[PDB]
Amino acid sequence: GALCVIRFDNLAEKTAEQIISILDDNKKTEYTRLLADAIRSLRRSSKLVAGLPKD
Repeated sequence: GALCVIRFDNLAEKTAEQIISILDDNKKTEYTRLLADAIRSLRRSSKLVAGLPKD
């Protein structure tokens, strides 16, 4: 099924549980889907963490 030539001679798990514990220690648990989407959007480059917004 291909062309041929024939010739003869862990770091994500603990950070995830940290963030889950932070969200469950407070009453902000409906913000989990949005956090997942925002981080998978941060996936693009590493220079987007220093430019996160403020209020």
